[PDB]
Amino acid sequence: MQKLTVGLIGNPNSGKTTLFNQLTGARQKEGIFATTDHQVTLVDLPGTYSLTTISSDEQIACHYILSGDADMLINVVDASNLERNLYLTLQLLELGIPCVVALNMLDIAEKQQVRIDIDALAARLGCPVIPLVSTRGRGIEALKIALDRHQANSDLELVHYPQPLLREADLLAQQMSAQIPPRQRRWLGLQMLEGDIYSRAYAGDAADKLDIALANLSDEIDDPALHIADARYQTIAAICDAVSNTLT
Amino acid sequence: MQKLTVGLIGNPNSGKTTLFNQLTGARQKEGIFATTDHQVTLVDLPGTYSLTTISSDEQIACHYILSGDADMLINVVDASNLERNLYLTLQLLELGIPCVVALNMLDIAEKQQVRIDIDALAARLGCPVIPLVSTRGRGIEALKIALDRHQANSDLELVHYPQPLLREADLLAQQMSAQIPPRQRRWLGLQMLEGDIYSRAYAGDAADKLDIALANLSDEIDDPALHIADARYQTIAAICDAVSNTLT
Amino acid sequence: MQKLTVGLIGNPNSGKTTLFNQLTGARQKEGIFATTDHQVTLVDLPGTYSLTTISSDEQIACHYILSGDADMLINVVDASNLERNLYLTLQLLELGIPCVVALNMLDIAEKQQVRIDIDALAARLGCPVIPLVSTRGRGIEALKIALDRHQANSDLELVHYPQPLLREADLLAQQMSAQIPPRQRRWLGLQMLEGDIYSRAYAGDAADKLDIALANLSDEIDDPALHIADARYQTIAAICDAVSNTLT
Ligand SMILES: Nc1nc2c(ncn2[C@@H]2O[C@H](COP(=O)(O)OP(=O)(O)NP(=O)(O)O)[C@@H](O)[C@H]2O)c(=O)[nH]1
Ligand SMILES: Nc1nc2c(ncn2[C@@H]2O[C@H](COP(=O)(O)OP(=O)(O)NP(=O)(O)O)[C@@H](O)[C@H]2O)c(=O)[nH]1
Ligand SMILES: Nc1nc2c(ncn2[C@@H]2O[C@H](COP(=O)(O)OP(=O)(O)NP(=O)(O)O)[C@@H](O)[C@H]2O)c(=O)[nH]1
Ligand SMILES: [Mg+2]
Ligand SMILES: [Mg+2]
Ligand SMILES: [Mg+2]
Ligand SMILES: [Mg+2]
Repeated sequence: MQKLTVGLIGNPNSGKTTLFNQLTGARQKEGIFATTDHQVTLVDLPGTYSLTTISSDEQIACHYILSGDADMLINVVDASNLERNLYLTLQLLELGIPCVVALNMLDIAEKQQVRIDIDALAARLGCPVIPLVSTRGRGIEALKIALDRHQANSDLELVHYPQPLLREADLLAQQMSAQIPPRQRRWLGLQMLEGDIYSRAYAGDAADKLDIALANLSDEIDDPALHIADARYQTIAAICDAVSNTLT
Repeated sequence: MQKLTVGLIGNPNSGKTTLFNQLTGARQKEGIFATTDHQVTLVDLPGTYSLTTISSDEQIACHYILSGDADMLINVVDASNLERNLYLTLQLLELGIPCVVALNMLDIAEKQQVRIDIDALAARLGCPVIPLVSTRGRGIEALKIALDRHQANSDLELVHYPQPLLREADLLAQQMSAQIPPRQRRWLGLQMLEGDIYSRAYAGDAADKLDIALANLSDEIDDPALHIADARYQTIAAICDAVSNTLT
Repeated sequence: MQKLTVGLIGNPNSGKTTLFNQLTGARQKEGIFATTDHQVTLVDLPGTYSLTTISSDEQIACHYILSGDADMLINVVDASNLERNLYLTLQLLELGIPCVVALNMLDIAEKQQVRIDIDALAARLGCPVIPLVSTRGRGIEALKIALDRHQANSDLELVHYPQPLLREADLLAQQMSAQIPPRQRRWLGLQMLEGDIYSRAYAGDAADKLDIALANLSDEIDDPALHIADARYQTIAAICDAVSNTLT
């Protein structure tokens, strides 16, 4: 037996607490349950649509995610609203924290005639996708196996960012804290280029080494924030069109 | 042209003889037919739900499988009863004998609104899955190509067994016949730990080096037989939920 | 920014010009448009069902393909007639020119109850498959990302040809122009063995080093042309049965 700390992260109303209660066998606050190989400390985090805030029940999950307290995340995704839910999923995968997708509410998806190829999605994301109906306890055993087996997400180029955006993000990834892993550093630097207020606190040579970067791009990109978000949305649409019935 | 000996193995009533008659062009007992690269000697084996018997038209297929007479198996699986049929399939894949899944009765599956992602299943099993309707001769040519191309199953950890169970299975895999390949030895040792009566005959330091093993686990596992079977069933459920419409 | 020359190739009436107009933003003849990384010169080629003619709006596309003018192809495939469209696709993949499948008319496929697993098809073909509805501009952004990311098709044995056919094709691949890459040479040699009239012009030791080859096979294959075509059709049927609802 090894120890694992796992965070439940997902949009508001995606079924995180329901899944929490199922795993921990809660009576009708950290949880603890056993898998085959792990004693898992489980943290139910407040819902969030995104790890980016430009101005402001959480940016609590983000701060929790970046604290290094979690070894792995369970990203709870509502299957009936896939494309909307996948924005947060992509941010987590760009960050590189080991994760498993708990693709929840599949009974609701089925009622609305939504079809998702589970393993196709997993191969596009580079992490396991475990189908669940959390209210029914369906898929929990498979989720527990995936927590014992998953070690690291696949190293995919997920989002296809214009090279000028990555040049200037990577320069910032060179300034900052250096302790903090490269994947996280480039992520922090794109978050900075989007106008995220919380990410400078995690830098090193921190804040407005950003003003040089954001001016180094006027010959190239008009609104970097909009270009970064758009590249993300494009990626998610391409995934949903391939693995789901969303194209038509 | 090379020679191949192929066994047809599957549950009772899965379409083995029908497929046999199609491949051999039998008139309305070993068969022989040509693929592009092989002269195939085909053996129609008696149906079985499982290669485990704790007390007792076959354990004939099992004895045939373990004799080394077959180079490859065609595992004939009834698509309309996937989860039930996959128990035998998993045993064959744990054994490691080269195999191809002939996913038969897909017309019946379709009538009962069963949807199976063929290549997703193949990637989860680690061997080719060839969709058939054997009564219609549909898929036979693709099956023949797969017999020429398939060499070895992928080396996947299929079933996620508690480590104490594998410790004690592997010790037995150390005793026995040593001629007999490691994959087959660990398989024989888990079969022993489940109470299979036929597997001691295939050991070496044979039988009740099992009593030491089965007592070496009372600090850990209550009923090893039940724990092994459950791990298997869990694996199969996880596969069917991902690649089929069984979750909901 | 790098330069790319891309040919649009596909059967008559598969939506090539529609896709051309969408990419180039044509007003209601080469095009030019930007992707993230490339300035793409786009060539709308005349439709063709096949790159083989034994006797004779094109063999223009074939001559264009073999000229080396295109860096990459977009193979425009009508999803509502997959199996028929895939004959040309296979020829292109056997040739080895970098390509992306634009799986078009998916709205029509959906109306006729056709289901295609997009990523399963991509893995069977060894190149990206981008789902489109070209009249709606749906999927164009994902297509543009794929043109920036795709470098080389996967090196799969697609079609399972009787070894005598490949022996004699490869001997011819030894004669010819030697400048011309091995994959293209074997392709030219199978085209010769099928009776293609245009391929001798691209040989070296050219034409009727074919008469020796075609007589070197009477102990083995009756009609090599029919055997080659059949192997191709078999391959396509096997693909469609796995990734589409065509088996039953
Ligand atoms: N039909 C169905 N409903 C579900 C499933 N999972 C959760 N729910 C329902 O969805 C509701 C919201 O679930 P809950 O566990 O509180 O969500 P949460 O994501 O913890 N939301 P919050 O961010 O407000 O904490 C609950 O009524 C629960 O019963 C599911 O798989 N299917
Ligand atoms: N609709 C349909 N029926 C099939 C198909 N394959 C086999 N059958 C039918 O299923 C029945 C049982 O088939 P058979 O070939 O004897 O099965 P077997 O697996 O050899 N059974 P046994 O273990 O008793 O030897 C036969 O009537 C056959 O016609 C299939 O693809 N679709
Ligand atoms: N419903 C639907 N129709 C489409 C789509 N793509 C093209 N079409 C329609 O199909 C017709 C034929 O398209 P077009 O672009 O000329 O095809 P082409 O493959 O260039 N044919 P040609 O070989 O004759 O050049 C046009 O009326 C177009 O509107 C699609 O995704 N869905
Ligand atoms: Mg909650
Ligand atoms: Mg029979
Ligand atoms: Mg699939
Ligand atoms: Mg046209």
